[PDB]
Amino acid sequence: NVFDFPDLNRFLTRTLQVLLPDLAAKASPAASALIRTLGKQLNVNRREILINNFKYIFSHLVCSCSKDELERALHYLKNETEIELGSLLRQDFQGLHNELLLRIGEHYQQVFNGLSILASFASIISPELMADYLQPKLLGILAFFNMQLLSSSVGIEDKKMALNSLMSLMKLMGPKHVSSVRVKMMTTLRTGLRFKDDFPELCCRAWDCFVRCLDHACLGSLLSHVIVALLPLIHIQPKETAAIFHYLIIENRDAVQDFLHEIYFLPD
Repeated sequence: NVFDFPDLNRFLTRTLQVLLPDLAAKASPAASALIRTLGKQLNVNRREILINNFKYIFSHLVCSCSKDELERALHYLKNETEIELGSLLRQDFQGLHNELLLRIGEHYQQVFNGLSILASFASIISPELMADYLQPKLLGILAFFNMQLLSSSVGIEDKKMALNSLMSLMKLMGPKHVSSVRVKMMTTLRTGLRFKDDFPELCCRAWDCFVRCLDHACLGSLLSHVIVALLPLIHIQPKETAAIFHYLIIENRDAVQDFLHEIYFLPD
């Protein structure tokens, strides 16, 4: 009522997406009773609601919890859902990894541990091994990030967090994975530009990564759209856009032999 949600059950619908993770983080018998109460109010079973919100549940768990408490809550949730937690996580093949890569910008190391537990159940802390275990999901993960940037349900602060997470993810992917996913990465960076009305330098750093950290050879087939998109960012502010353009032009000039002349649109 203080928030004036349309329906109290709609307020519960919105709030649960984050409350269920904290309810599991408490892992108390009172928490189980409260989950049953919510399922009654939402007219759903206490076992299925947990399996459904397990994405955000495990996400917040790996985001903030202790390993012993993590295992405690895992066993508690398995018993409450009446199914093996490993099987549920298997049923959550990509949705969980999505939220993990969304929370990486907040807790790099915590989500590194979570992905290590993501890979242990998927069958592991080496960064290259982690990237290779995540290299398959990339396109789908990029699509999830893009949809998150697109959704009106998430705030602009959540969008900035997702952008930072995407920056860290592009850093972790390495030049091979980045070069492989360049097209979808460029689509998602265009989405970031579409949202860059308020977080300009954030998207600018994202582009600095997608340019400098990106492959050095195959720059120009993509440098076309890179300049086309960065055109709006320069007008907002030129501080880092100038350095981005310099790295694109000056540094990779030899590998920008023809694509340089191909790009005749340039601001002042």
